[PDB]
Amino acid sequence: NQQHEKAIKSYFDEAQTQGVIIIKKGKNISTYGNNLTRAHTEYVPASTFKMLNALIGLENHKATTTEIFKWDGKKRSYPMWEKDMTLGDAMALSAVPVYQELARRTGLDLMQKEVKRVGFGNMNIGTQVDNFWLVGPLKITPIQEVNFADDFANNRLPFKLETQEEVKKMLLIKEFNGSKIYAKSGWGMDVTPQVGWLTGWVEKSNGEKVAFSLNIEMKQGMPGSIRNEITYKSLENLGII
Repeated sequence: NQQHEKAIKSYFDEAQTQGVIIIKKGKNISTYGNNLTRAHTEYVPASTFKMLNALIGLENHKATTTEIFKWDGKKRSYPMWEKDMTLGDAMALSAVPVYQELARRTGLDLMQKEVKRVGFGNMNIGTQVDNFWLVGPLKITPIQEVNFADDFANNRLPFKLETQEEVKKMLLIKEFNGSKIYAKSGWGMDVTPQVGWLTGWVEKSNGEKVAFSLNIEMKQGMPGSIRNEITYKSLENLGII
């Protein structure tokens, strides 16, 4: 344990920021990093919330996986997003306007009841249905995120199995020789300090799943790819990949 703890701490120190990565193997949770107090600190979920937004919208018949969300011509933050696309396309791009459209279909009352029912973070979505995961009031700790990811990996979230499978398919980001990474990034740019997330699980070819949640402070000039770099170095050190 001491050797893994020192090595994983060193990956955050090398990144010149403060962070944790939580690992869930079976019944056991482990916390690593260079500022362990982050593990029980609440942060906005940022785009990690897209996982739950998608589950809620599909379960309640507000969308399907083949539906095309049309661009309405309004200016978006990235020209790439100014196109028609599916929920899965938008998941991979973190295209917030598509997920705002979905959230508005669900509506405030149903969204709040669902977030409370799932027990996600502090469970408060407030009164602004289309930005609550970006700026608050909804906040969640890294340990809460890893437990969400662990449930999702094992089809234990309180949604139909088919709904969980549909959203899982939107989250494949990488494969290492038979080991697949299902994860969602987040970057809260409208809070201070900024928060970076990568939450998901490793799915091994034998069916085993290991959930993880990386949480870091994003610094000025720091690349988004640092989230993946720290995560993969940590998973490799632990022998998970």
